Order: sequence, then structure tokens, then C-alpha cells
Amino acid sequence: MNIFEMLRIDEGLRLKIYKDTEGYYTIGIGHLLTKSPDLNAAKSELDKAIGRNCNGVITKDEAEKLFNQDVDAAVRGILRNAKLKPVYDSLDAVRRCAAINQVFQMGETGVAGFTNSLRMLQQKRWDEAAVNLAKSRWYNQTPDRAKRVITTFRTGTWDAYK
Repeated sequence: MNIFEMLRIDEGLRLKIYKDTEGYYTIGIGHLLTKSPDLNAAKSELDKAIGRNCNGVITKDEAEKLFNQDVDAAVRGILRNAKLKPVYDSLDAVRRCAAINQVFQMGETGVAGFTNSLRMLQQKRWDEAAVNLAKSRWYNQTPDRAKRVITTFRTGTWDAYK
């Protein structure tokens, strides 16, 4: 297991524009196209992302390319984030994957809400962190996925992903 296989499980792979769990146009392996309700706006974003006229459809190679860019951008974002970087750098490799997964899904706008979870993670208070992480819109809206990510943070093993 690695971050790619982990996010591939959590995000799936769809080659046609679909709506994510939040109702937003997405393609590939959880590549968010736009929060606009306008399918045409999503199609424009897709064509810009791929560099061709996709008419709402991409190849597996194209999805994996976007995924590579997206995973890279997630980690680089974490490393640029003054609140996230020290927590992330405190973690072992498996827990770092959980951090990448969480940011991939959630972005960074809600980092301040997770101040207490982040402190507990940096402190390596794993069960406490896991209890705190679950007290979230995140957990309640995507519980099965959040349970996996949280188990990963709690144990630093890949048990939740088999």
C-alpha cells in the first residue's frame, strides 16, 4: 500500500465527468473540476486541465496524470502550510499518507477547525487524535472513508485498506 493505491481506493476512477460526494463536478481519481453547478463550466475546466477538447471524457492515462499532479500538489501544499508542515513532518510514513489523503479530500481551508486533532497527532496521542478527528462534518458526511483514514492515523498501519 502507498498513497496512490490508498487514494485510488478512496476516490475510485471514473473517466466521465461525475459529481463527487458534495455534488461537485469531478473526473478521474477525485479530480475536482469546479464547484459551479454549470456542467459547461466543468467541461471548460476539464479541457483546460487536459489540454484538449475532451467533451467530458478522459482516458485512464489522463486520469492518472491528473492524479499525479493532484497528489504532488496536496503534499506540496502541506509542506507550505505553517500549521500542517510540523505535524506532517512529525509523522511516520504511513500516518503521512493519512495526512495527504485528508488534504486531498478536504483541501486546507478547514485546517484551523482541526487545531486540536493536529496537536494530538503531533503529540502522538493516537487514540485521542482519532476520537477528535471523528467529531467532524468530515466524518459524518463520509464516515466509511473517514474511518479508514482515521484508523490509519490511529495505528500507522495499512489495516483499514487491507
